[PDB]
Amino acid sequence: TGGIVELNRQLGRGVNLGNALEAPWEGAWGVRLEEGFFELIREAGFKTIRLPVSWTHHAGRAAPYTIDPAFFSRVDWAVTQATRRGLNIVVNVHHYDELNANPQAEEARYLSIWRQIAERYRNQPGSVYFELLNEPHGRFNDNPQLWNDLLAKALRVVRESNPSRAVIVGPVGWNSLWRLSELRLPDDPNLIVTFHYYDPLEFTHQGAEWLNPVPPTGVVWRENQGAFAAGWQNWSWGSRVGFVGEALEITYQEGWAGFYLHSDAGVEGYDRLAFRTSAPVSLQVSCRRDAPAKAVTTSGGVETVVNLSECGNPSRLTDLILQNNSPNARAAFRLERLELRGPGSPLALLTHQQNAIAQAMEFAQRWAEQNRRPIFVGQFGAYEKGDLDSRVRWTGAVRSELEKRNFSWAYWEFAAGFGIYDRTTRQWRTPLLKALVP
Repeated sequence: TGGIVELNRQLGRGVNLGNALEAPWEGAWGVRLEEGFFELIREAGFKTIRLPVSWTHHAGRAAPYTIDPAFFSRVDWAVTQATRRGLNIVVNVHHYDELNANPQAEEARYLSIWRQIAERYRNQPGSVYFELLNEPHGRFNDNPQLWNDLLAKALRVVRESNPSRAVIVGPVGWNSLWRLSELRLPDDPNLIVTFHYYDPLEFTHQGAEWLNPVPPTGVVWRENQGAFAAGWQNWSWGSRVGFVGEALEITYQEGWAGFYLHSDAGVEGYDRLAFRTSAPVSLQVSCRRDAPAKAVTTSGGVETVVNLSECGNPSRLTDLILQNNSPNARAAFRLERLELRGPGSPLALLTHQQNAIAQAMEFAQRWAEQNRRPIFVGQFGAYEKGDLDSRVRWTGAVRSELEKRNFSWAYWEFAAGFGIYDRTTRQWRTPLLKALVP
């Protein structure tokens, strides 16, 4: 055949049947599967269903951890409805609180679950894909090597009965592309690498009721909006930090407040930090956590440059802090420029939203090309609390960059809160669907 590259290409455009079998039981989170869903998805031009399945509530707590035959039968049914409509289907292990909380303790039960799944579907055609663990987090975030070791063990279990089926594997940080460099894979030739994409979280998860506190809404997304460079998260504290038009406004609202960008990936090869403020600002500059900061005072409209060796001297720059050098709050100012400099080409930390999407997909593609692995972006979507035009813009921009890079993908999700199909009106949410299938 064509190998794993062709299997990934055949994944093509896909959609998640979410809020369904990955809840503790089907319908617990609002979506019960129906046969007509598969037909609608096929008719809308998707080639693939991703089927999130949380198995732990359906398996014995004691060895041999047998999965409920009725639940297994429901997964059988979904596999059948996909296949009979000419769709691919990705079967995963999705939510698994116990495993993320204690990988070592829960390992045997998880591996038994995978052995049951792999043996049960061993004779399915190449249109059926396995996905070892959705979004590893918890202890896996603390020690990524736990996930590297576990995924290798689970892969060996799967390969005992499925010697060549495509197996989808992602990094920790909830399948964050920024943690790809911590992922380590065995030399198995039939692996597809996955990441999920929700940047910027302030927009895609605005109004998320599952968080405490609930993030604010009314966040708009536009290609030309200001943004931080891809992968630099706003970890600021004690401050109002935000783009207003072309300007990054910083209000230090308390003593020692900090403007703080953090990257899970980090960067190498820079030796200086350059920035410019609209007013003279007295700062503590730090580019390495728990390292000594350097005191600097800028002047309005005039660039200041600081050698990284003098404010923490990191080898891999992951944390960048401009801290209010004062026990009191400070009036708002504009950060007009912020860029890293080195022997090579500078890194502008301030950019625009569209370019941030492109930068993220370029980073993933560089990883995938270096490691010679195909890429499937198994989840991306913007929550319904955002205004629809912004969601359409974001969704189409993301899908476009994905396909420009020949990433296969699966939108989150078919129905419910990220949904593209309105089950009440029994109609597609047309502009969002068109963002995915133009």
